Amino acid sequence: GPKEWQENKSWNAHFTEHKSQGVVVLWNENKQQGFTNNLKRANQAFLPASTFKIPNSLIALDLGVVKDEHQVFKWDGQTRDIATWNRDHNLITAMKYSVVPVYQEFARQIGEARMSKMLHAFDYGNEDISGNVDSFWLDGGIRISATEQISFLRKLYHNKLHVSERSQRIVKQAMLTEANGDYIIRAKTGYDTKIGWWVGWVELDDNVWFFAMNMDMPTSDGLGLRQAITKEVLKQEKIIP
Amino acid sequence: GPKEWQENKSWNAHFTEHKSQGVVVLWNENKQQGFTNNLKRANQAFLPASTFKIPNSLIALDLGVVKDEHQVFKWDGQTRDIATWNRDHNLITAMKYSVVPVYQEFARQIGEARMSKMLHAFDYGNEDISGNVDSFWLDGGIRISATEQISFLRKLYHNKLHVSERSQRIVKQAMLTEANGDYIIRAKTGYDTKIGWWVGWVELDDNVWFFAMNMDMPTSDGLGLRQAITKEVLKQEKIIP
Ligand SMILES: [Cl-]
Repeated sequence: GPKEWQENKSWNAHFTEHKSQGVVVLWNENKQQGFTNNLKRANQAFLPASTFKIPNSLIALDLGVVKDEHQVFKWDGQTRDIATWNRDHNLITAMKYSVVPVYQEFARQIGEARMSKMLHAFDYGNEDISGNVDSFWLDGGIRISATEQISFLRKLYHNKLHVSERSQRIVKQAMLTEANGDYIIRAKTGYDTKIGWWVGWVELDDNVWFFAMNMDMPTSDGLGLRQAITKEVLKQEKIIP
Repeated sequence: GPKEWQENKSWNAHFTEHKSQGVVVLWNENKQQGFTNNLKRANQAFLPASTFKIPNSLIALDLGVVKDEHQVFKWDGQTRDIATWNRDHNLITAMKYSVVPVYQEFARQIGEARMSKMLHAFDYGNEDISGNVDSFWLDGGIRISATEQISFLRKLYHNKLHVSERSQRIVKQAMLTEANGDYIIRAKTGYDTKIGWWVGWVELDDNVWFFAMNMDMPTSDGLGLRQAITKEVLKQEKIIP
């Protein structure tokens, strides 16, 4: 009979088209079935990089470190290399522009003891916060696979994580990336200088498709391939037009 | 001193371009200033038509008539003229397709006493539910102006209405219409066979512009002008590209 996970290697064409290597993982919520071009890489655990902004946001909201999605976190006045980081931000814009320094301040306020306890409650990856509490997701010991990202995102979608419903609703709002009459995408990018991520889901009228992709990213010039390759898979599968 | 409200008649060109007549009202939240092509019509009261799906959804959620945005309202099996109504719906899709029969059922469950009490608590328009409990917003006594729509929507945006924060967040989610890297639109269309409405807001990185427009709508052929004319005003004012 049918399997929980199927391999579709035809999606490899979308990686080889760009001389790139990686994995796309899809989960059809109605059918309770998953699909990927590479089951082994789908289960390989990597640093989450800025995809960690999802759980970090949830913890900061639930503890009151972030009061709501409108609270302003003033620029600290240090000019950094990414121009969009050199301004005031709220939770919405800090997630949109992947503003590391804002989330580093959240993490310090959360603190190591509460961060570790909450990642255990979330069943998040290897739950390991070794390194600094304000950088472990960029250069520390935490590791999560694409299928683990799907599992976490499905709990978030269903308000099943061990934080308040309010915190989960706010973070799902902050994840909003694209919407039109055909679909809604809620997602988060990540990049660690070695691999790039895009994780999230596509809401349709009568189904949800969760996705998690990562790919080798030797330079930042290819960052747009995260979304472009994912969308080629979504188009091939008739999920988006 | 500066003016809270200013008239810009140059926007009339966008109405005359289509041989149409109406009003667009904009509110700049950061500046606390409003703009319209027609101050008189901005403050005249009309049937809300399907824009009433905003308060109707809030009331149904807060009273528990609708449990959440996933609860399914099964099609009653009556084939209606609008094909998208002839299927099962949830709150998200019922708002997207303006599914009148679903909201008529909500209104009957809410009932006259609680509907009247909640519109009073909302300061919604003339607060008058005279007519049929399941059609007064289409052919009964309720009336609201475009400026009153803005005031109501501002309260919703700030979670200041007299229902739970949860109900307000769910309805704001259901209002999602369009999103990209430049803006997010949360809005609701309306149409009563005589007047057309579009009301909602545009979220930018550092500001939000509320809008409410209505226009004479003698035929359904021109329904797309509600968004088209509004977007021409938004583009003229450099709110969207
Ligand atoms: Cl949303």
